[PDB]
Amino acid sequence: EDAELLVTVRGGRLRGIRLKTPGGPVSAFLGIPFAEPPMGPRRFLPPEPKQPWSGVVDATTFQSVCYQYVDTLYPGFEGTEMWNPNRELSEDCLYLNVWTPYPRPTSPTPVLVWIYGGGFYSGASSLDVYDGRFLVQAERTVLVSMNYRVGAFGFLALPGSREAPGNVGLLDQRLALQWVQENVAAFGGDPTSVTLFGESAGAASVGMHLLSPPSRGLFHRAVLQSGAPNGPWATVGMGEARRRATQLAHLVGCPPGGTGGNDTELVACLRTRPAQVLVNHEWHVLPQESVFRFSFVPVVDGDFLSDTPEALINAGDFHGLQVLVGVVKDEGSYFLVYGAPGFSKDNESLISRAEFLAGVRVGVPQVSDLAAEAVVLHYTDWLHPEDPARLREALSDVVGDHNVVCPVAQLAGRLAAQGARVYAYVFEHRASTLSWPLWMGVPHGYEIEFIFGIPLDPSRNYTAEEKIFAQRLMRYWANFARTGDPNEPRDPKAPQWPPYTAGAQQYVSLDLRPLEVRRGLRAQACAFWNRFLPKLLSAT
Amino acid sequence: EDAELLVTVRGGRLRGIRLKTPGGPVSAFLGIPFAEPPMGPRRFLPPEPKQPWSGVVDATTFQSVCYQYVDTLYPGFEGTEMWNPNRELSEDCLYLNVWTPYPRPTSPTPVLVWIYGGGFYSGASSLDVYDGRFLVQAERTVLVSMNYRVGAFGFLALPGSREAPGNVGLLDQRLALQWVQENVAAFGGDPTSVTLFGESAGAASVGMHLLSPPSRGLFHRAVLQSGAPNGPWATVGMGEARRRATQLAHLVGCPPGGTGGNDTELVACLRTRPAQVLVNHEWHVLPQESVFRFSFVPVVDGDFLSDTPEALINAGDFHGLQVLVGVVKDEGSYFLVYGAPGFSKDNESLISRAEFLAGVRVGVPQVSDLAAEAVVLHYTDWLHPEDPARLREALSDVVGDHNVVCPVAQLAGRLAAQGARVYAYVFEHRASTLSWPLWMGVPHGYEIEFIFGIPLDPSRNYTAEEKIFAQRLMRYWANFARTGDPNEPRDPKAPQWPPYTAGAQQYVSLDLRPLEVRRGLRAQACAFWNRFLPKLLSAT
Ligand SMILES: O=C(/C=N/O)NCCN1CCCCCC1
Ligand SMILES: O=C(/C=N/O)NCCN1CCCCCC1
Repeated sequence: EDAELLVTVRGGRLRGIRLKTPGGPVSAFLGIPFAEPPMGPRRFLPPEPKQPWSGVVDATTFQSVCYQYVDTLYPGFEGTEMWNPNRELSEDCLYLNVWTPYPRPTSPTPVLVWIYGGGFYSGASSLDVYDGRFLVQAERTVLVSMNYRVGAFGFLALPGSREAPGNVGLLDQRLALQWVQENVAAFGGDPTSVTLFGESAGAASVGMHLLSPPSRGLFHRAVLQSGAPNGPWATVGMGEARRRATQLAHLVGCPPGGTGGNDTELVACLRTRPAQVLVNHEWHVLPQESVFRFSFVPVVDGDFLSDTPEALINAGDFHGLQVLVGVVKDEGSYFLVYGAPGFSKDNESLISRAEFLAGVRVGVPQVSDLAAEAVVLHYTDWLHPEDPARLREALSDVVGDHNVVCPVAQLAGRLAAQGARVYAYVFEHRASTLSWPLWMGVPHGYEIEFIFGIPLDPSRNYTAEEKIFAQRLMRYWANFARTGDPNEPRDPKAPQWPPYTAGAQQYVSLDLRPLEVRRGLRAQACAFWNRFLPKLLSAT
Repeated sequence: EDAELLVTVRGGRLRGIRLKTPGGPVSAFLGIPFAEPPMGPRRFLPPEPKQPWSGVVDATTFQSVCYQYVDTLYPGFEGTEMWNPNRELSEDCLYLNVWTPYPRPTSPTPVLVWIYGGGFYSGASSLDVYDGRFLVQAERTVLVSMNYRVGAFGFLALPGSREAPGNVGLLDQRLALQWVQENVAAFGGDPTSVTLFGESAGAASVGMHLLSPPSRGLFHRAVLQSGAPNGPWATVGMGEARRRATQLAHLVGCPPGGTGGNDTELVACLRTRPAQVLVNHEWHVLPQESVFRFSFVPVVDGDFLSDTPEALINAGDFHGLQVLVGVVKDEGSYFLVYGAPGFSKDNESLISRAEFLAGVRVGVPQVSDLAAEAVVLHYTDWLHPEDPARLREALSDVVGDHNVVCPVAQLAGRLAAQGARVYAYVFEHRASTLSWPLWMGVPHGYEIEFIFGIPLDPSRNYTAEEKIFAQRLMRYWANFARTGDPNEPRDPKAPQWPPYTAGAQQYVSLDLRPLEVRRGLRAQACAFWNRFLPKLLSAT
């Protein structure tokens, strides 16, 4: 028995497992309970710390996935099932994982903490694409990842009430960060050098931890990949959250007709239902037909977020803060086969103009007809207003800029102009083993496998260039975790990555070619979303 | 005694004059009266045909310029003096000029008819830049140019009244075209092949003759240079025309204190005033501070224009029509020193961001604050929003696209898609002798000297390539006048000028280099002015 696979934390003793990489072994501790199981009367309630245990808890395999919707549109398809749960579903899912270098670092090592995405309705830390054995081996970093409640179990909010306050999924993440502060030293990690990084909804969660004072003291750096807390999908108002929670109760027979009314009777009725029943009606509470819109998301209630994310970003003071942000080349292409007319992943999706005009109302839901015409004006090539290929790329840009690129650019500009050191990138490499159609280019979420060094897996069919490219990316992320600067501290041969400023707006392109400096994260398109359209919506 | 300088027309006999060109002599008949002098009780009235005369009218020099405002901002400056009157001012100004080749053509020759511009408030056919001796000698065509009343004397309108019906300046042009149909054969001209061409307000006049049935049968081809009848400056409503006419009457003491102010007594009071007194208050009736806006323009009253030029262009049948339209490279740069803050012709006019935002309200007058925001959104380089050089060219584009380029492109597209054969150009050569500052580029109106072959003047310091360039353009304009096709019908080696279509939107660039085919007359910018902005103004 290896002595390094046995670690004592504040709650008790753990037994880890040993993972193999082509470059050496890594010690992993998968399935550490950091909270009491939020079951029965604890559903919709904030998490409670895990009570100390007797004996040796087995931490050799991933624990259960939180209850969530499962994508079944394309059975057996790799592009969709890689995000589906790989463990059985259960409300007893609040567990975290710790990948530590081996031999265990004798000196405090910076810590990376991963928060998965999934529109706040799905995701799991046990996915193969989030395997941190290659990143920990190649860069000798301590990597931590947790599970948090998604869907109604994590973000159903009846504002004002104590039985369903909302944002408990964000509190699950906060408790996992407190666990890192109190226990990551036992694994060789430095609790004074904690870097959060997440993608999509995980990136939005990272941004909300920066804007929440109680969470701000639990970390020191932030990485937001293809997401931001100020996105049109990341938050919801108190009134809309109450309507969505009330309809979900109605769809499952709550309250029993006709007795019931207040939130105490409504949540009590919701707690008597099998968790699967609540999942089966989640997508039936959205207000309209749309893409990139989710039912139960963080609510702006004044507690976890004293104001809207946009308000907190503008009024924020971010001195002494290092942030790394970026997007992929084709942020919106993936979402078009989930609602936009004329689109299919199994053909070329060469839509007509009538389908393009209809798709704008799906990609930009709940806006006036005049606002839709302003969108069509900006995203139409009026020399080729009928070309199906250009219209396909246009609608992809409409969804990507509205939901990802411009919310991130707005955040990156305000952060750098208010004391924060910011670095920006654009991921432009399409994996050679990508199963999605070619017209989608570099879809949303397909830089993650290169950040985690998945091409180093010998059982996979990546090329030799993608292996070297993956190692260069892991260097960038690890250097930012250690020094707050993605550049090599001393290497002068490698081209440099300049910070992102509100004026120069410099970023770099990440692909097989060396670094290339560019200016402006779609300055022309994002000026429409961030500056003009809000004024157009004010004057209805 | 040259017998070719004596010609008899329907009204009487004339004596012409021989003009010298480096390639040969030309016969000219300058100062032919085509209408009774609109003086005294004839002020503001439609023109009457010139009564027949006894003897030989002398036609050896230009007649008087119609009463008009004189630009005196820069005394002695060639850039402004070249457009000022070069003969004495008088209301007795309705005279036309005929240049005919020598020896006089024994065969019917196609006729070019020039209509000068000047915002309908100025201009004259006697200007040196409109000299037709070079175009007539080089291409052996017949050129005719007329004078028409400008300002209040030609376009003061009290709609519904009979003393000042309006558009009488347009009727002066129509009468001159009826004169060409009845007398151009005496000069060797073909009345069955008449091609109109004009610039700025003259181009807008040619467009209004296309949309007026009584004028349409007097010509067969049209050329519109840097102007169109659907421009925001070329027409005015009945209510606004009445307000401007009433305000001008008030400024000159009409009606007297205690006198009724009906249309009969108001115009009667205006007729007793000296012509210069009316000119001295012309610029004091415009609604607000602006550029490219003129006080007395053609009125839409249902007579000369049965509907707005936009309505007539859309619902028009143009089969059997060849049009040649085009613009210069920097249409709006010249108007900026006439009202835009921070601009001066004697410095670099490196305006600030605040001066750019203020100039937008001067260049686009009477639009909502939201409409101005959309203009700033489209014409701001959000990667360099404060660069003074880019702001200068941006405001130049705002004035040029809003007043010239986009009104012309909209007309060229509707004509081609409704039966007319259309050719489009963009003039991109800046004259070597241009006195305006360099930052203005190719200003409004500075292709005329090349169309009329002015570089061939030995007394002027043009370069040898501009001389050959002027001969190319005179060949283009003559070929279009003869055959309706500017391309050489005998040389397939030379680059071809493809017709302008609503789909391909092809045009050619006119400079010292050979023809270059391009697509789209600022399609992105003109989609804002022609499509989105009207929808914004309706929703206010
Ligand atoms: O977020 C959505 C939107 N579906 O319409 N689907 C889940 C797919 N994503 C794709 C990559 C982001 C990480 C979670 C998995
Ligand atoms: O048309 C204007 C507008 N002034 O603000 N000014 C007269 C100058 N133009 C020069 C170019 C068009 C030919 C007529 C005379």
